[PDB]
Amino acid sequence: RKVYMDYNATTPLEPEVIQAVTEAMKEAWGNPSSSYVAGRKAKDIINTARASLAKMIGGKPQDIIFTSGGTESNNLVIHSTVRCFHEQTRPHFITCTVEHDSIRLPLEHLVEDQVAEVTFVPVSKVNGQVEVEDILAAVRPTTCLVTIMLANNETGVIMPISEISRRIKALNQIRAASGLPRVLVHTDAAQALGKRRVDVEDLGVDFLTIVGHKFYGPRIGALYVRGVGKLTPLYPMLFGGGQERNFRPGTENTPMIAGLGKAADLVSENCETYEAHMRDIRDYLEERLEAEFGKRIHLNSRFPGVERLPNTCNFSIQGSQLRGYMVLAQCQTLLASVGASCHSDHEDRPSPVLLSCGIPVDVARNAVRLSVGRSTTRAEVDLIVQDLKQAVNQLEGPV
Amino acid sequence: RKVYMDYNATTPLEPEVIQAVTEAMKEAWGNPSSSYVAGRKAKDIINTARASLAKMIGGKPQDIIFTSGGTESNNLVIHSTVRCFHEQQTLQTRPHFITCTVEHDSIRLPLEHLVEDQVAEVTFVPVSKVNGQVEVEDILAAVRPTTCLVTIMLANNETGVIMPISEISRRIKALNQIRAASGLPRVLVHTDAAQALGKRRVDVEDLGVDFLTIVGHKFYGPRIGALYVRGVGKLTPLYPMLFGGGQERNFRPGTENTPMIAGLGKAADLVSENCETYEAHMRDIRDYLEERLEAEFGKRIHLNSRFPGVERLPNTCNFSIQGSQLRGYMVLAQCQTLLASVGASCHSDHEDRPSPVLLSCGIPVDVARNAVRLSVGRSTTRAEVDLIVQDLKQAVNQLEGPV
Ligand SMILES: *Cc1c(COP(=O)(O)O)cnc(C)c1O
Ligand SMILES: *Cc1c(COP(=O)(O)O)cnc(C)c1O
Repeated sequence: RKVYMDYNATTPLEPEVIQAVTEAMKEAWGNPSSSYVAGRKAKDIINTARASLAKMIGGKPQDIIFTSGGTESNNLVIHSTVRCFHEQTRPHFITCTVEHDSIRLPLEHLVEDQVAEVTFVPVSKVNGQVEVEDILAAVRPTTCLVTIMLANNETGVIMPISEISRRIKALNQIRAASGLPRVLVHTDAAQALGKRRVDVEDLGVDFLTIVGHKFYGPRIGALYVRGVGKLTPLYPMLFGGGQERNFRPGTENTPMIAGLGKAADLVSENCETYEAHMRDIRDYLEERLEAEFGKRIHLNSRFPGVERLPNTCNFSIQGSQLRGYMVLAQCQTLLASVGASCHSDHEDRPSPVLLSCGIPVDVARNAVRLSVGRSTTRAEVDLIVQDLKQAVNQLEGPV
Repeated sequence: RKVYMDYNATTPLEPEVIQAVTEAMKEAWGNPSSSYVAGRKAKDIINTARASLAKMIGGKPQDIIFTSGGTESNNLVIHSTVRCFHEQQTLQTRPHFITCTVEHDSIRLPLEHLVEDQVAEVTFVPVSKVNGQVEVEDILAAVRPTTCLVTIMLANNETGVIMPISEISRRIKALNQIRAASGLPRVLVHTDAAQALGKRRVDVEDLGVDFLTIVGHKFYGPRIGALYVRGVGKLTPLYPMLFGGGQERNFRPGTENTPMIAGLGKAADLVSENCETYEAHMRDIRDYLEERLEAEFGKRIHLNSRFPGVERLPNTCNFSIQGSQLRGYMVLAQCQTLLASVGASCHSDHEDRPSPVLLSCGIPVDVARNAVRLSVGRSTTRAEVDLIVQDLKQAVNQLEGPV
């Protein structure tokens, strides 16, 4: 046995989800657009999953659009916002400096191409959180969208989405006084789902990104769009056959949708359970890491007075020989990462997100991200703490 | 009890494909970008599938980019072309595209959108009203100084007619030498091969194309797809529509759907190993079907997939039985065994407007209004053909009988 502690990179599929995908491949294989029963059958599994996703986040079914994953969902909100601005001088966006590559790069690309302007608001180097005032201060007459991740994938810090939406709703009243349209709010909730409750009315957002493989579901995803086509405009990236009410054309992937729906049902039924278990194992892990390493360890996810994911513990051990990727190379049991899985090609570099959060360069170079899951046990925490002790001995030696 | 004859709309998964998706879900669930053995094993399934797709089309693994399906592949080539024309100019005004009038919605609509938004110009070349085929000389005659992409489907989904892709590529290759001499941009060629894969040999060296769309669910694979780009990064550029984590060499970012890719690769392996058997089986069944339809309906039937001098898919038989009461959707509604369609699946929401594709092909409206598309598959038998010819006779009688 290896001990997996990289659930923020991806999650295995729950057996009920594997079953739903398999059943659908075999039994609901018809084109969902087809007029005969074989078609109507797959369409029913898709409608049921649409309702499952909406229930998971406290929304309505018609507010859910299925996509190929979180990258597409995030690019779609951004693309749609540009088109909306042109159907209403460049559109302006507000986001923060620790967003996932699928929010940061499409925005950097719009800037390079001179299509839009973007303020990448820095996060507080004190609490690793973006500050609401900095967002509000960045609004311009051409600002069209605020996009801020619900939870950070490397630190686990929760951003104040609710407060941002509330304050942006107020500003929107005054903006209308000057005939200016509304600033909308999107949150990338990839890392919050199945780890803490997510409710769109509580968050106040107009768009929200859902990523299946972060909550034991298949590698597809969706986009919540508040009262889509009525309350909130959505302009497509793709053109074709009319599926997803023309917001996302292409023959629907029924099996993946069935599994995302089943995965969503498990989050609706058990989210608090998953949360409590993750918290229990993560706090135990931090207790053990401090007990074994003392003043040599730094807990990079424990920013003062801010909420954080229940399962995440990003940490560093003091020492020149303890660069994160070298510590993990020496471990024999633990499976973890030094940052985003998609950043695995530059692991010898300190995480720019940790740098953005005010973590010193020498501390960031040594960072390892442990993210626990629904099955993780205290016996497993003990095994990887022991593994980390031997790895640190091999590299830094005794101190 | 039912007999499926709508394989051009979608195909069931072969058992081996299902097994491949299922094992991959259980055993290769790791993030392919991860630096530990869990992530390297999924990357390996992904690598093997990429070679499977390349072998199926006569190409090389590095020239295959996984996508979410045919719609994305098609939209991606069009988007990349716009970006490419612009990068070339900057590095040095609207790009021009040539297509035909019977393409799938995922090629026609993105192009129409480009014209509405004044981003590109596009010539929608009409197919021949004699042979339902777009003609090489008409495509060549539509070439402009700013033409940069010709995109023509290899096979039409409604009629089954094969377009002259190889000759189009050969003629464009000769034309490109003349454009280079004067400094004009080269014209690239893409073919949407959705309906040809698994039904006839598809070889990119024979076809001469620069891009080719692959759609899994048309060849008994999962609902994802791929895009072939010739010599990507060396002979042909590919500018992404999506931005993110670096997957698919940044041409198509996002964590890879390993199970779907596994299924797609296994589906491609079956095509590579058995395409000739599938093709010949389909042709025998479809030709028996046309014989039987003519034997039963005589001069009342019109075979709409029998154009002169052109090749067609081996499994497709679009037909109309004459009569005011035999509109396609009405015939199928009375059928008790046959499962087929009146046109493409995505046009199901307007089963009563006579097919624009058939009208473009010269089929008169009285015949087009009554068209039904039968498309047979790997498992279809001659006995099943007889069951549905009987089903059709019964349906026709109900429709024309007492009130
Ligand atoms: C099926 C098909 C496609 C792809 O459509 P999807 O709904 O994305 O699977 C593209 N072109 C043709 C001609 C097709 O038949
Ligand atoms: C996983 C994740 C995504 C989605 O990435 P994909 O590779 O498309 O699954 C988006 N945002 C965040 C914060 C994530 O952690």
